[PDB]
Amino acid sequence: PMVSLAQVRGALCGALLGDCMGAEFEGSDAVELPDVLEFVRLLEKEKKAGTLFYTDDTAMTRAVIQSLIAKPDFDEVDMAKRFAEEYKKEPTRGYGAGVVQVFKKLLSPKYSDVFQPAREQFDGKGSYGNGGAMRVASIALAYPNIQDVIKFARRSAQLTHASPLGYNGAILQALAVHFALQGELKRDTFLEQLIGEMERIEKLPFCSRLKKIKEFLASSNVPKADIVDELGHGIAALESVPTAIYSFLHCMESDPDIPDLYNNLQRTIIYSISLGGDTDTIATMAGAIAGAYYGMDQVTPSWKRSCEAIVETEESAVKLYELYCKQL
Ligand SMILES: CO[C@H]1O[C@H](COP(=O)(O)OP(=O)(O)OC[C@H]2O[C@@H](n3cnc4c(N)ncnc43)[C@H](O)[C@@H]2O)[C@@H](O)[C@H]1O
Ligand SMILES: [Mg+2]
Ligand SMILES: [Mg+2]
Repeated sequence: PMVSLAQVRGALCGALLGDCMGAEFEGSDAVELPDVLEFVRLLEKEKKAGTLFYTDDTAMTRAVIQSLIAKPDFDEVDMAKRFAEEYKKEPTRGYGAGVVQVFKKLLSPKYSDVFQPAREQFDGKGSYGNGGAMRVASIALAYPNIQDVIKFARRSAQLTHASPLGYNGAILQALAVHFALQGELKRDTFLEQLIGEMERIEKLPFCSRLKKIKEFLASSNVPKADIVDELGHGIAALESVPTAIYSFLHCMESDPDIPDLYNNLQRTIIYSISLGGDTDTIATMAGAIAGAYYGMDQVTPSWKRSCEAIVETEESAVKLYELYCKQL
């Protein structure tokens, strides 16, 4: 049962890789698997280290981590402060057009309720973007109890994403990492775990997305086009978090298009990015799930050395592991 440092480090490094590599194709509407496979080859031969920069996905991931270390019992005010101060420090990391206002509002003295800026988004409807899920992995790595994972995924997500679609997307991504983490579950048990939890929480949309995943996994050679059409590859959590989960699950086996000299974590990241659209966020999420599942053994030296801040990430993984051991 017990989660290893290799799993915590794997998840965080998987998350970093997915963001840094996915970022190179973000928003390019026609992205082809051939471009990704050529990208990876170039990457492996780069002489200089640290050439791939992380984006807001990692900036927000680090703020989550720093809040949990400072306030292990979960302090949404501390976390809110860290999101806003990181934005203020490095505003060009690639934040969504909507979420900038929450950070600007949190930095002002006008709000005492840290959830209120998020409540105000889109004419009071709140954001359904995937920004809550892109950064949420560390909750499942820090809190062994699945209920803490659910409630803290929601509250952390709700700092910016007040639509149920946003925060239920965050809960689902946290759950996927949570269940990926405990053992090496089989595809069917993992999905059964996920379908069961989301039924309770719903996020209805996400539940039926999980059903579509079951169907797809029961087929072979499903074209990208069917996955993009049915699961999505968009900015919305509904159109990215299930897609991240599918990429992970699919790449548990050989994909005929990806050379099988790439390991599962590499395949997952490669496959994820090939879906196009919001490539940095879908890959960071799929990479977190795969990293938690397969661990650091599949985070290869040549891949990880190419990301900005890999060392700080590895360090932060050690501190997350120590805080996971404190909760046991
Ligand atoms: C560079 O890629 C970055 O954006 C990705 C997402 O990040 P985010 O979710 O943190 O940001 P935001 O909360 O701003 O929602 C993002 C955008 O979704 C749209 N939108 C959402 N709900 C909406 C709603 N109810 N009505 C109308 N429009 C809505 C808006 O166009 C909004 O501007 C991530 O991959 C990140 O790095
Ligand atoms: Mg990004
Ligand atoms: Mg993005």
